[PDB]
Amino acid sequence: KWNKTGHAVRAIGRLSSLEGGSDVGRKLIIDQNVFIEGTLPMGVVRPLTEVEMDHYREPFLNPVDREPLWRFPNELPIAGEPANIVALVEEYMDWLHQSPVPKLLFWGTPGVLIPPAEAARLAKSLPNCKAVDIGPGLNLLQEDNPDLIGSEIARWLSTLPFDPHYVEVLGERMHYVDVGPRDGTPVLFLHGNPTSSYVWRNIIPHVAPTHRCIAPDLIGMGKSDKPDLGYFFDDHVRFMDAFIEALGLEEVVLVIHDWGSALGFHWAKRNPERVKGIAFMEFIRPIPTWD
Ligand SMILES: [Cl-]
Repeated sequence: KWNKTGHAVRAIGRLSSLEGGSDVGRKLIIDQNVFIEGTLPMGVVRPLTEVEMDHYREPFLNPVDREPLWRFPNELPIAGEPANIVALVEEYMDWLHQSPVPKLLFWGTPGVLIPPAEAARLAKSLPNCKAVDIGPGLNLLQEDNPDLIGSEIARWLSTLPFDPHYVEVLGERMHYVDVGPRDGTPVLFLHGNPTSSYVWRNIIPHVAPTHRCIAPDLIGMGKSDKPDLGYFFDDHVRFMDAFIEALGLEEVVLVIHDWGSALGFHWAKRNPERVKGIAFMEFIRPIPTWD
C-alpha cells in the first residue's frame, strides 16, 4: 500500500486526467509543489534537511517553472502509453541487451522504478554488467548511500559546492558541473526528475581525482534557463544532444539516473561507438501494466 502511494503520488497528474477525469493532479503538482514536497522526500529513505530541501526547492520556487515536474510523469512508459516513448525506450533496452559496453547497476530496497527483483534479473541478462546493492533506497539512491556509489564508480572506472560553468545550448544557457582532469575520457552525470546536478554532489568528489566529471542541469531545471516549453522528453533530447556537442565530447562514460537514464540510454543507442561505459540506477524501462 505505502509502496503504492509513492508511485501514485508521482503519477497523480496522469491518473487524475486519465482514470479520474480530473485536473486536481496538475493542481497539486503545479500549485502545491507536491512533486517537490512529496514525491522527492518519499524517494529517499533518510530524512532531508531543510538546507537540502531548499536546494531541491530552489529551481521551482515559482509555479510557472514547474512544467517539467508535471510533464515528466505524463511521459513515463506505462501500459504502452505514450506509444512514442514506449517504442523509444523499448528500442534502447534492446540495444542495451545486445551491447557489450561495460555496465554498472546500482539498486536499493525496495526501490521505486526498479524493484530489487527487477535489478537482479536485468543484471544477469545484460552483458558485462555488475550489480551493486546500496542497501536501503528508494529513487534517489545517491542521497541514501553516496559513499558506496561514489567509491564503486571510481573502482569501476579504474578497470576501464562546485563553481558554476555555463554553455549556450540552442539559444538557452545550461549550467553544469565540471571538475577533474582535462584529459582522458570524461564522465557525464545525468540527473532525473525532480532533481538537478545537486543529486550528484556527494558522488562527484569520489570520481574527481582521476576522471573529468560533467554534471549538467537539464533545461528548465536546476540553474539552467527555463523557457516556455512543454518540456516533453523530445525537448530534453534536443538540449542534451546539443549540450554534448557544445562541450566537444567525443567518447564518454555515462552515469545516469531516473529520466536522465532515458536520455543517456537514448543517446547511447544512437551513438554506441562513443560510449565507453554506463553506470545506471533507478532507470526508465517500459512498465507493462499499472498493476
Ligand atoms: Cl516522472
